Amino acid sequence: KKVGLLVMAYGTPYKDEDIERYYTDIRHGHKPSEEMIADLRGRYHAIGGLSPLAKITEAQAYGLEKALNDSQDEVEFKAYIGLKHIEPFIEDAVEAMHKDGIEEAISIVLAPHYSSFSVEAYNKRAKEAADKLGGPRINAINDWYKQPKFIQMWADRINETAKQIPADELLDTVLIVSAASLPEKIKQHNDPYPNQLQETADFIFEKVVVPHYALGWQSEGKTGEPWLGPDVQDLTRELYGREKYKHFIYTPVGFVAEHLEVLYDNDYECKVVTDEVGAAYHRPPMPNSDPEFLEVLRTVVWEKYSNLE
Ligand code: FEC
Ligand SMILES: [Ca+2]
Repeated sequence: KKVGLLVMAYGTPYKDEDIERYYTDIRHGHKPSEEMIADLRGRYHAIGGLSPLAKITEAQAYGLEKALNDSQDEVEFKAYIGLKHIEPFIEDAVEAMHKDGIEEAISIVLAPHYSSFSVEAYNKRAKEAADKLGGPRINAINDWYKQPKFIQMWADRINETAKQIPADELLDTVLIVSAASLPEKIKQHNDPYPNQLQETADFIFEKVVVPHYALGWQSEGKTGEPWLGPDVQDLTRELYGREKYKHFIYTPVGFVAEHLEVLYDNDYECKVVTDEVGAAYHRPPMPNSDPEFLEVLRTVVWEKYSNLE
C-alpha cells in the first residue's frame, strides 16, 4: 500500500492576473490597496514577469518522490503538493489523498527551519483538513536544517564561490546568512526560528574557507510592528562601514529555490548596496531540484519513515 508524501510550499502566481488574489490570500482575505498591488506586480516584472517557483516546487516534489521510490522497496511513496496561498491548497492535497485511499502520510515543508508563522501554520491546516475528512493520519516533519547533507550542500556551494575570489581578498570576504524575516515578537515566546538560523550559520561557517560571517534577515512585510533584524541591505552597509569588506557572499539558507525573495530581495536589492559601497556581489545557486538537494530531502523523509515504524 502507498504512503502519501505531502510536500508543502508557499505558492506563487501562475499568471499575472493571479497576483491580486494571491496577495489577498497572503493578507488573510483582506484585499490590498491598488498601490500595494502595483508594487508587487512591479517586483515580479523586474525579475522577468513571473517567478519560477511553481515549476521548481513541482520538480522538487516529484524529484523527491522518485528518489524515495528508486532507493528502496519497503514502501511506495506518492507525492501530493499542498500550497499555502494558491491552489492546490494544503486542504486540496489532503482531500486528494483521502479520495485516493491514502491512509498514512508524511509531510515536509520546503523550508528547513521551524517557526510559529511558517511550519506551525502548514501543519495546523494539514491536520485540520485530515481531521474533518477522517484521514489520512499525517506525521509531520517540523524542521530539517540539522541534516548533515543539507549543511554540506551549502558549504560546498560557498567554497566553490570563494575559490574564484583572489587569495589576497579572501580576508576581506564575508558570508551573509539569511532567512525570511518574521515579526520580532516571536522572540518574546522563545520561538525556535532565530536560534535555528544562527545554528545553521554556525554549522556552515565551520565548513567554509570564508573567514568572516554575519546573520541577517530579509523580505519583511508591510506592518507597523518591529520585524527580525538586521535586514540584509542594512547589514551590508554596516559591515562595509566597520570592516570595508570587498566581497559579500549571500546565502539565503532559509529558502530552497530561486523565487521572488531571492531574485528581487537579494539579486536586486543587495546588489544595489554592494554597488554603492564598491564591493562585489556573490549569490551561489539555490538548491532548486539539483540531485544533491533531492538526496538531502530523501534522507530526511526516509529517516522520518524509519522512526515511525
Ligand atoms: C517565514 C516565511 C517564508 C519561508 C517559509 C515558507 O517558504 O513558507 C516565506 C516564503 C516566501 C516565498 C518563497 C515567497 C515568493 C513567492 C513567489 O511569488 O516567488 C514569498 C513572497 C511573499 N511573502 Fe513571504 N514568501 N511572508 C511572510 C513570511 C514568510 N514568507 C510574512 C510573515 C508575510 C506578511 C503577511 C501580511 O502582510 O500580513 C509575508 C508576505 C509575503 C508577500 C506579500 C507582499 C509584500 O508585502 O511583500 C509576498 C509576495
Ligand atoms: Ca523587501
